[PDB]
Amino acid sequence: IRRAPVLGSSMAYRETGAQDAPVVLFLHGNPTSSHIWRNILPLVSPVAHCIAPDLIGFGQSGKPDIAYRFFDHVRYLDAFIEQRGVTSAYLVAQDWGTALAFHLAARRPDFVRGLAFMEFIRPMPTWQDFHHTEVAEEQDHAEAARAVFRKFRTPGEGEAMILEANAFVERVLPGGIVRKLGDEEMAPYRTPFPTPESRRPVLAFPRELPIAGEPADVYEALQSAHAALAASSYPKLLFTGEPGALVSPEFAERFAASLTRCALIRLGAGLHYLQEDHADAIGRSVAGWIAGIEAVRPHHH
Amino acid sequence: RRAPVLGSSMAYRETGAQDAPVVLFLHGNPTSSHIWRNILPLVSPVAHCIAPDLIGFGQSGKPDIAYRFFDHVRYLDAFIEQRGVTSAYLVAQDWGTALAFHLAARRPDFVRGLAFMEFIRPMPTWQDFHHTEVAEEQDHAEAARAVFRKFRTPGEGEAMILEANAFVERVLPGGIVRKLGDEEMAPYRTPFPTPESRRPVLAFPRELPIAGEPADVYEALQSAHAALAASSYPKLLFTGEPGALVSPEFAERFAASLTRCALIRLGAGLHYLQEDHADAIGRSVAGWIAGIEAVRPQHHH
Ligand SMILES: [Cl-]
Ligand SMILES: [Cl-]
Repeated sequence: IRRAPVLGSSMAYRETGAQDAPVVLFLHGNPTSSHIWRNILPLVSPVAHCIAPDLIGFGQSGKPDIAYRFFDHVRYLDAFIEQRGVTSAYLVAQDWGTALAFHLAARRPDFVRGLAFMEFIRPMPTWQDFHHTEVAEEQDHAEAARAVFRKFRTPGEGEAMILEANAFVERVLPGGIVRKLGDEEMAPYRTPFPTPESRRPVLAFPRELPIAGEPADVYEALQSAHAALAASSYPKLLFTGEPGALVSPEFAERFAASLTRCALIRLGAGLHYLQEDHADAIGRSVAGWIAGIEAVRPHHH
Repeated sequence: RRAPVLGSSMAYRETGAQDAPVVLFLHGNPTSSHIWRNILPLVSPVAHCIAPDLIGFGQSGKPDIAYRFFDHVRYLDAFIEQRGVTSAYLVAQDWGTALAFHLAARRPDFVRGLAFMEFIRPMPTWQDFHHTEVAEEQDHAEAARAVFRKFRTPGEGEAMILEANAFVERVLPGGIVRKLGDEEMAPYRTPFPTPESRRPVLAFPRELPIAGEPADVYEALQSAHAALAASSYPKLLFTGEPGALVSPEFAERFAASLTRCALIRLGAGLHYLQEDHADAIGRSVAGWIAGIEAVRPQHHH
């Protein structure tokens, strides 16, 4: 684990691959860290310089006294990119990582060599757009998801659940993984969050989710980023699980077909944290895709 | 499925959208489209996959022909014509690769890309069959040479391949690291119920281009290799440890010497890499096709 000084604090990151290969930036979301990519990085490192940062307040990153809003993560990630001297990269992202990737691509399209993504954030006009699905057998699950996230966004209740009980780490995370993680696999997800204070960024994130116009700044930024994504022509790779969570199989198919140059990769049984159930498949998919793109569109005295 | 071809028929497997790029999967000795069964569904989301059974193999017809390499060329060409395929990616192993190289040599605009593994090349000497510099491998290499010399000897090959069914019962499982379930192994046996039915299995090792003989095939495959060396379409070479016809060291050097040839190093594996690495191969190929397709070409007086 390496450490980059960023805005008076620091961001931890993992790095692998040759310095002269294309950069791939791996972006985690809530409540994870670069730890979620641990079994994916070794499969991509043969073809790319892989960099996987821990978002500020997550993993082994610093814990500065900020609110940890989406726009805070934006600023810290931009400072990290500059600190590392990265001038362009492929982006691989899940959860809030996708929002960061979409917003980066909206501001700096020339930066983006390609975007591989899954279980992404989009503006959600109604609560039925959170965990959207029309499949009858999924309706109870979708309602339960909506109910818990409504509670996370409720004053008092969110604090009790996420800060006191650590429910995002202890319940939501395993709840989005089909297999049961080994204890040694689970431990590094827990270690960043020993106290209610330390859990502040974890509570911040669901309160940033763009639902029914609020918070308006995130909602509008993600509308703008999704419009940019829709018009974009850079290579895109969307992964889909069955049933998934934020992205249903039906929606993934429709969303991918509606973009330009977006392939859809089918992972099979999966929920929100697809990396933990499909590390090998995701890693090999991304490595092949980069090899393909670079084939066609790429020391002496 | 089944296509009438040259007065006989060839069976084939097919999946994927009719308007997607075509991918042709080419098996060799003594297999069939069966060997691709766990790979096809992984590529189907990005491509129209077609996997034929070579004449005299799998569920294809069993005409009274010699089943020389040039016979297989003729029937594969006629299959491609009958299916109305005008260009394709190729995915190949064993004799499938020789067919692929020869196809690409004669029709340089047909091939969209070539993914290959455990391929056939002109072998100036017997030491180039199962070539390896690794000391721990010498005894295995010599044992492969010894048995293939016998297959190629008139009289001897007949007893081993036709009567004892050695290529199906021994060589095939001998090139797979894991042990196939009875249900996986059965479709490999069913094409070959009798000594007469095994004629094509005996013909193939007698076609191997070794020490300049048979010289007609040797010359065709030399020309195919020269065309491959100069080719500019994207390529993807898979290797196993230690492999059989392709050593890790040979593969790495060969891939670097070509134009646009990516290498993927799969891990423990012998000749029939598909059976030990189906998921890795399918995911890699699907991603690689998606990548190449993603970067295809997008005011006046
Ligand atoms: Cl969240
Ligand atoms: Cl053979």
